[PDB]
Amino acid sequence: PAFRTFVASDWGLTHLVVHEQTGEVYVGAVNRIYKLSGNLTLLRAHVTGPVEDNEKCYPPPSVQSCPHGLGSTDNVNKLLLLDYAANRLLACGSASQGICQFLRLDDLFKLGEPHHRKEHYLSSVREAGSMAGVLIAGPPGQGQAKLFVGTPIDGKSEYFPTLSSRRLMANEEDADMFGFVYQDEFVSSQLKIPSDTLSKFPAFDIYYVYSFRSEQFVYYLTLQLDTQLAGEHFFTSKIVRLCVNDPKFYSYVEFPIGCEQAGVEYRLVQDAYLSRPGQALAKQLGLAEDEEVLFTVFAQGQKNRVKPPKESALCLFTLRAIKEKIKERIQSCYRGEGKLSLPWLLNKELGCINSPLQIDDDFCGQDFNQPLGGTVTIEGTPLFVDKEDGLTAVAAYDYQGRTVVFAGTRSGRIRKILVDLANPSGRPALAYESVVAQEGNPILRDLVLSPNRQYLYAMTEKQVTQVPVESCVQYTSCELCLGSRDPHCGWCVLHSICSRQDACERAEEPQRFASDLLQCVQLTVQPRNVSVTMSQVPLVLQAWNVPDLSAGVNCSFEDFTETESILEDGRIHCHSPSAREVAPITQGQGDQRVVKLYLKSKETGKKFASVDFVFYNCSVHQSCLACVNGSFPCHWCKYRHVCTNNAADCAFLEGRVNMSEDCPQILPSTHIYVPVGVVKPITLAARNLPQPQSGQRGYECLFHIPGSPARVTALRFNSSSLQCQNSSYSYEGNDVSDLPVNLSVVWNGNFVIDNPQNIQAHLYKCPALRQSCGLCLKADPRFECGWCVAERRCSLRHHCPADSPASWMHAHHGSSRCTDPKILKLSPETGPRQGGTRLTITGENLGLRFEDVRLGVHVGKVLCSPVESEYISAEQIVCEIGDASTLRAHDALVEVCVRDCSLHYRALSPKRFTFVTPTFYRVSPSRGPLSGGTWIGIEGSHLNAGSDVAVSIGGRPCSFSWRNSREIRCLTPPGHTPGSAPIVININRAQLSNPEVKYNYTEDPTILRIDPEWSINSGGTLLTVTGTNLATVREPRIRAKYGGIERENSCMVYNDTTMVCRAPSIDNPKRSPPELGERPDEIGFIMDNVRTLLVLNSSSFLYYPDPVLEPLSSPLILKGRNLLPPAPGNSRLNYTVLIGSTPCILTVSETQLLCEAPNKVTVRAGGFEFS
Ligand SMILES: *[C@@H]1O[C@H](CO)[C@@H](O[C@@H]2O[C@H](CO)[C@@H](O[C@@H]3O[C@H](CO[C@H]4O[C@H](CO[C@H]5O[C@H](CO)[C@@H](O)[C@H](O)[C@@H]5O)[C@@H](O)[C@H](O[C@H]5O[C@H](CO)[C@@H](O)[C@H](O)[C@@H]5O)[C@@H]4O)[C@@H](O)[C@H](O[C@H]4O[C@H](CO)[C@@H](O)[C@H](O)[C@@H]4O)[C@@H]3O)[C@H](O)[C@H]2NC(C)=O)[C@H](O)[C@H]1NC(C)=O
Ligand SMILES: *[C@@H]1O[C@H](CO)[C@@H](O[C@@H]2O[C@H](CO)[C@@H](O[C@@H]3O[C@H](CO[C@H]4O[C@H](CO[C@H]5O[C@H](CO)[C@@H](O)[C@H](O)[C@@H]5O)[C@@H](O)[C@H](O[C@H]5O[C@H](CO)[C@@H](O)[C@H](O)[C@@H]5O)[C@@H]4O)[C@@H](O)[C@H](O[C@H]4O[C@H](CO)[C@@H](O)[C@H](O)[C@@H]4O)[C@@H]3O)[C@H](O)[C@H]2NC(C)=O)[C@H](O)[C@H]1NC(C)=O
Ligand SMILES: *[C@H]1O[C@H](CO)[C@@H](O[C@@H]2O[C@H](CO)[C@@H](O[C@@H]3O[C@H](CO[C@H]4O[C@H](CO[C@H]5O[C@H](CO)[C@@H](O)[C@H](O)[C@@H]5O)[C@@H](O)[C@H](O[C@H]5O[C@H](CO)[C@@H](O)[C@H](O)[C@@H]5O)[C@@H]4O)[C@@H](O)[C@H](O[C@H]4O[C@H](CO)[C@@H](O)[C@H](O)[C@@H]4O)[C@@H]3O)[C@H](O)[C@H]2NC(C)=O)[C@H](O)[C@H]1NC(C)=O
Ligand SMILES: *[C@@H]1O[C@H](CO)[C@@H](O[C@@H]2O[C@H](CO)[C@@H](O[C@@H]3O[C@H](CO[C@H]4O[C@H](CO)[C@@H](O)[C@H](O[C@H]5O[C@H](CO)[C@@H](O)[C@H](O)[C@@H]5O)[C@@H]4O)[C@@H](O)[C@H](O[C@H]4O[C@H](CO)[C@@H](O)[C@H](O)[C@@H]4O)[C@@H]3O)[C@H](O)[C@H]2NC(C)=O)[C@H](O)[C@H]1NC(C)=O
Ligand SMILES: *[C@@H]1O[C@H](CO)[C@@H](O[C@@H]2O[C@H](CO)[C@@H](O[C@@H]3O[C@H](CO[C@H]4O[C@H](CO)[C@@H](O)[C@H](O[C@H]5O[C@H](CO)[C@@H](O)[C@H](O)[C@@H]5O)[C@@H]4O)[C@@H](O)[C@H](O[C@H]4O[C@H](CO)[C@@H](O)[C@H](O)[C@@H]4O)[C@@H]3O)[C@H](O)[C@H]2NC(C)=O)[C@H](O)[C@H]1NC(C)=O
Ligand SMILES: *[C@@H]1O[C@H](CO)[C@@H](O[C@@H]2O[C@H](CO)[C@@H](O[C@@H]3O[C@H](CO)[C@@H](O)[C@H](O[C@H]4O[C@H](CO)[C@@H](O)[C@H](O)[C@@H]4O)[C@@H]3O)[C@H](O)[C@H]2NC(C)=O)[C@H](O)[C@H]1NC(C)=O
Ligand SMILES: *[C@@H]1O[C@H](CO)[C@@H](O[C@@H]2O[C@H](CO)[C@@H](O[C@@H]3O[C@H](CO)[C@@H](O)[C@H](O[C@H]4O[C@H](CO)[C@@H](O)[C@H](O)[C@@H]4O)[C@@H]3O)[C@H](O)[C@H]2NC(C)=O)[C@H](O)[C@H]1NC(C)=O
Ligand SMILES: *[C@@H]1O[C@H](CO)[C@@H](O[C@@H]2O[C@H](CO)[C@@H](O[C@@H]3O[C@H](CO)[C@@H](O)[C@H](O)[C@@H]3O)[C@H](O)[C@H]2NC(C)=O)[C@H](O)[C@H]1NC(C)=O
Ligand SMILES: *[C@@H]1O[C@H](CO)[C@@H](O)[C@H](O)[C@H]1NC(C)=O
Repeated sequence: PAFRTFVASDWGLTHLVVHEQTGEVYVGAVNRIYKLSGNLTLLRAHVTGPVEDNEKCYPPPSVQSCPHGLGSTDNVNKLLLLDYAANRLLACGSASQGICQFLRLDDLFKLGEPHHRKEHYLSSVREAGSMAGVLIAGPPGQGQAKLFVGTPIDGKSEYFPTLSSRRLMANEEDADMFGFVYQDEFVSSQLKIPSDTLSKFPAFDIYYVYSFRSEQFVYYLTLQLDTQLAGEHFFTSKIVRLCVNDPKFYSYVEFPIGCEQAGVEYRLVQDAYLSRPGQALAKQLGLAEDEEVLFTVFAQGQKNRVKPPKESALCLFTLRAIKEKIKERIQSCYRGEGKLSLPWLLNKELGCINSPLQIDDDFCGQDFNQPLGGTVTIEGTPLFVDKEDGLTAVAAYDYQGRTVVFAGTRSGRIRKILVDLANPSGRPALAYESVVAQEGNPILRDLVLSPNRQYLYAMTEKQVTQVPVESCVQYTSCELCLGSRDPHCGWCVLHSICSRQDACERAEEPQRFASDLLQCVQLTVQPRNVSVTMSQVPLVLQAWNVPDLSAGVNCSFEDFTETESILEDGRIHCHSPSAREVAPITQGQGDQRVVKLYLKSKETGKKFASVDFVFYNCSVHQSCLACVNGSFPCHWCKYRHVCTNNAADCAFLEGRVNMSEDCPQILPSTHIYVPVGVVKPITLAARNLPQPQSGQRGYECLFHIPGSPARVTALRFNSSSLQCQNSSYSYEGNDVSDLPVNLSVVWNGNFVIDNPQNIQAHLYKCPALRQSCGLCLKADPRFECGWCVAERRCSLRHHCPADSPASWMHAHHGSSRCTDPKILKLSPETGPRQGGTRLTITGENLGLRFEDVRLGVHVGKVLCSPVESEYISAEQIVCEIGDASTLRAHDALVEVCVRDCSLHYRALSPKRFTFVTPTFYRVSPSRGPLSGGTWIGIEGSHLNAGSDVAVSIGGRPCSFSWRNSREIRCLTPPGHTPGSAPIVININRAQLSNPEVKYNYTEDPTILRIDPEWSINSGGTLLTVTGTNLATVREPRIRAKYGGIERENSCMVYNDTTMVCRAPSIDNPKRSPPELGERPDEIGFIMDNVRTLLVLNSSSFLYYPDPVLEPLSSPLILKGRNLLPPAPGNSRLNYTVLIGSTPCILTVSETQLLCEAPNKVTVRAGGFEFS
């Protein structure tokens, strides 16, 4: 399927609304207002735009001449409101001091556009969506239609009211339009900004986000400025209310609003949506049917209303609960308690006047204690929190009780949330996510469900998108359908599709529609496994949770065949396909084919229920073991040497194998030893070896040697023993002494007998791997291979002459001392005098038992105790050296005495082991942060000695890296308390100290300010960073996370407080920063192990896009977009235009580059380059 869509050809869009009768969609935009069909085809386009004008001008040029220069500017649709009563559309713009338009409902015919009087002007403000309001009407002749409307003011306090109650006459040409409901010289149905409050706080302003009529009132969710929170701008999100029938404006109330999630504040409204909850949420939230509810979206903190944070939270307010907070607050001021507390309105705080009254929800305000504020900020019930992708918009609706919530994202995605706090579940769960403008066009607050409530029109900066509330057809299986949980979806069993109740034909009937996973179709077949050779087999089918199929059913194994079935009891009876049909499937897939046997219903003609059905083919098994000891019923024919399902297909009666133990198989004996180049027979045992029959040859042994494969014919003595005949074997290499070889026993040329234990023949050569007595007697007693004195080499008795009765020596049981031990080399060459070192000696002709080498090892005089486990016989001894403090020598040769220190049986090391006492004198940072993670460089002498090393700062262990004669490098642990700390290094049994060389733990550095608060996509600009203890980190660097990519860059420390840093590149071909600017996912600094500095919560650092540049005595002029960003303060890019190597003196402008040239051209700005 494809998502129905309307694209914004030229400009940005601002507002959308749906006509409750027609389903026509009206769309407010900059310079345009469109009418669209339900499926988003363009129906009519109104030009409202580019108008010659100027914001500074009061009454706009039409009425009076203005001395300020005029220019063609864009007219932003600020507001849009459906007036069904007068068959039209209020289409309120800007850029004319905010004059309002009336477009006729069905053709967009301008009925009127009043702009003579001062009330016809709404606000200079050119910002979209900072305005809102509601249209409310009575019948013609009675109290006429009124408009309640909030807008920002931009400091034009005396020109416009922020909130107003205005008149809507039936004639659009009538001059009375947008006049106040009741005007007096004392009090008018409007609320102005006081001049005193603008003098005190310079640019205070009220931005109106959402607005709705409820019962008899009118609410507004608003954003205001710092007035008890001159300084900087911080915003407070509040609710406002009025009685509809209060011309005096005395009912005004104003409570701060937000919500908290695990100690994180969310105080900035982005959107809201009044709705119903339906039976579900209502009940367990404790409400009556017609009781209302308010879904909202808030961003984290109270910072940057112009560009809020990603961190966003969807909260909830029951209107009964806000009504109680307002009633509770009024029944409180009418007790005379405290002040009114409304900073921006009343600068000098007037007091609450006590009085006896019946305080009701019907209370519409009175003369004294007047317009009043709120102290207790109203907290909301949180539902879902996005941390990587900011929520932007919301809607909700009642579906068959269950409450579905819709949530726009900064990405251009919509979430479909069942709110389940009042529902059984642990917390409200996301059901589904969907895509609109994937590239990252944010969704806008104006997000309306259709009248039929089948779709949801989702608006972006650049496109409207008809997203269906229900799209269950994406669900392929009963198990996934009812698994998604998004409540519109059910499994329409007989159609085998997923959709709503009203879409499944005959759903009302028994078992025809499934709503809980337990209703899903469950199927089983009695003969699950059927052989390829069988045909038309009777199968019984048990199925549960299925409607009456007396309509008829067919069995289809897949889209290959289809057999008719008859019904009896609670079971279905159909037949397997014919052999003629079965094999066309199984051909190719060999061993077996699992196939999804369906049921095709006669009523629908769609497959719905399935099972795993197995088609097994015995024949493809090419050994007895696979055939019988497999998973299936298969018979093996000893004599034909073929696997098949039919007993009769076997050679004859006494050659059928049905049991795995009766297989023709080779049994193991104690290992098959085969010397190279020696004539030997190889007797084998086995079981049930076949008597070769008519036209069948005898047995052979085939040896799979990569060098040479030998074919030797054999004799089968009985059903249980074989023997390959006298022959010699070889391999070409002399590289490995012991080579195990795969052997296959064949008869009649190609019939290979089964080898389960996979018995091998070991071809051994008397050593091509061992030129030392110790190595030979080390190897198997099986080989018979032994060491022969005279030759100075090792071979069997067979291959070595007996000149003496004891000239050939073999390790009898290992009780064989071995001559002329030799040491090749030993590791650690140096060691500490205290000992404890593990000496690692590697020789060639050592002793064959441990208990003879133990006590034999010595380092000069020093007794060395050898280790059992780490000792590899006659190749290697691992030995632990004892205390060498008392030794006079500085270095000594190593000695091994095999068992006795006999004159021929002693070895002495070619180079000698050295004793030292390592010392240290300096550390190369002597200071570091308390969190630790500092790269320490301990300088000294003999530091590479011994085996183990352990460095302890304050008793706590250092993470070791590498060791040297002169240096030890390790990474510091966290310190307990800041200040001087002892450094203890222990090498084996030597523990060396120095109280003159200490390590000073410092208080963790802090980051305060980065100065410019921005950079470009490729980075590379200077950043003037300030903080504390910055000299205590030697190599600090900046870190930034943009999208799925993390990047780093260098810093240069100057003071303990100052640092210059080069901004990190975020160059991503997936995302590019917008012209407006964008915060990174994360920004911080890498400073050792101080991890709180890796991620900066309070940071407002922005990233702008890299410059766009156009290629091919008079000066150089280089044109292009994005040359200068809208940045705070002075701070701009240090551009340098160069020619081969020579820089020029240039003046930089927003679209052009004014270099100067005397007549290969490169432009640089930070880490950016272009030609
Ligand atoms: C269940 O599975 C079985 C087995 O997997 C399968 O039966 C196979 O059916 C296909 C037909 O599509 C056969 O494949 C074709 O074979 C053509 C020639 O067959 C000759 O060679 C056979 C192979 O001998 C090998 O196997 C034996 C024993 O393991 C081994 O000792 C040998 O060394 C050798 O490797 C041989 O079995 C066969 O003799 C059969 O037929 C006679 C007469 O009916 C019967 O008496 C025997 O008992 C025996 O069953 C015969 O001599 C060949 O033309 C063709 O090859 C061409 O096409 C391919 C692919 O395009 C090209 O790559 C190639 O270059 C050729 O141009 C093709 O391979 C296959 O031989 C059957 N398998 C067997 C064991 O016979 C069925 O799908 C399933 N059974 C059912 C009932 O559905
Ligand atoms: C051809 O088929 C055969 C036979 O089916 C198959 O044989 C396997 O051989 C390996 C050896 O390589 C066996 O591994 C051994 O396991 C020994 C313990 O066996 C007991 O426990 C088994 C596992 O118990 C779990 O699973 C079962 C069933 O799922 C469950 O009931 C239990 O609760 C538990 O979760 C169990 O399978 C087994 O029961 C078998 O035998 C009985 C009696 O015949 C029969 O009733 C069952 O039907 C079933 O076949 C039994 O209860 C373990 O002790 C052993 O290690 C020792 O023995 C060796 C040799 O004696 C010593 O050298 C060694 O030092 C140890 O002392 C070994 O690890 C494996 O269990 C066999 N598998 C089966 C299914 O029987 C081959 O794999 C097949 N070969 C080929 C080439 O296809
Ligand atoms: C440790 O070392 C560091 C430096 O390594 C040091 O930090 C600087 O210290 C020096 C003095 O030693 C200060 O420089 C003085 O600035 C005086 C005027 O200040 C104005 O101009 C500043 C510099 O402009 C440069 O940088 C900007 C931005 O990068 C750039 O656009 C320009 O092109 C230009 O190159 C400017 O930063 C500063 O703005 C500060 O103040 C505002 C508002 O209060 C604040 O919001 C900012 O955050 C910012 O801090 C301001 O506009 C100037 O008069 C003075 O010149 C005298 O001294 C020189 C040399 O001794 C004499 O030759 C001359 O006759 C003058 O008497 C000098 O240039 C600089 O302000 C510090 N930097 C910062 C960021 O604070 C630490 O102080 C050192 N610690 C010590 C000394 O213990
Ligand atoms: C291929 O397709 C076939 C479909 O027919 C599948 O065969 C079925 O396998 C399952 C197990 O894999 C069997 O369930 C078991 O049933 C036994 C009781 O068996 C007795 O009753 C059977 C039905 O009433 C009957 O068919 C049996 O008779 C057979 O055996 C005789 C003698 O060998 C033979 O002559 C006949 O021809 C029959 O073949 C027999 O009297 C039951 O004891 C099992 O429970 C045990 O195991 C479980 C799990 O470990 C354990 O929890 C219990 O405690 C208990 O120990 C088990 O339920 C089923 O009976 C088979 N159906 C038939 C018709 O034989 C087969 O699975 C498919 N093959 C593969 C590889 O998938
Ligand atoms: C281990 O590491 C710690 C931390 O690095 C060391 O402590 C630091 O010592 C340095 C020496 O280089 C100090 O700098 C000097 O500060 C003194 C005056 O110190 C006073 O002022 C400080 C800054 O305003 C202030 O932080 C101090 O207060 C601390 O102590 C109290 C009480 O214990 C505590 O309650 C506080 O919380 C503070 O922690 C203190 O009142 C000054 O004389 C020096 O000035 C010289 O240099 C300047 C500039 O060049 C020059 O103009 C002058 O003429 C003069 O020559 C110098 O600034 C630093 O303040 C200490 N930092 C911390 C965090 O304590 C500690 O010494 C190390 N141990 C060892 C054994 O070396
Ligand atoms: C404007 O939007 C409207 C709806 O808001 C829309 O017109 C509708 O199109 C649908 C199909 O997209 C039509 O619904 C049909 O109703 C008839 C019964 O009269 C059925 O026969 C149709 O069934 C067919 O289609 C099924 C699903 O694809 C098939 O399974 C089946 O085999 C049939 O072929 C179908 O349910 C309907 O006619 C109108 N709606 C109304 C109220 O008339 C249209 O897409 C948009 N039009 C424009 C000009 O933009
Ligand atoms: C449920 O199962 C039943 C029985 O298993 C099954 O009945 C089948 O119906 C089709 C007709 O749709 C029969 O096929 C016909 O057979 C004649 C010969 O007698 C053929 O000449 C025809 O084949 C032509 O048409 C085909 C399809 O267009 C072409 O592929 C082909 O090239 C020919 O031109 C004709 O289709 C078939 O014989 C029976 N099946 C059996 C096993 O007899 C039916 O499909 C199912 N019932 C229902 C109501 O769906
Ligand atoms: C000597 O014989 C050995 C053992 O028989 C051979 O090594 C291994 O042979 C087995 C066959 O039993 C291979 O195992 C296979 O594994 C896959 C797993 O995906 C499985 O699907 C197959 O059914 C099969 O069991 C295994 O690949 C193979 N080992 C290696 C490393 O390839 C060996 O090939 C023989 N030596 C020589 C030199 O041929
Ligand atoms: C060869 O084998 C036969 C029979 O096993 C035996 O008599 C003879 O000793 C063997 N010959 C040699 C040279 O090993």
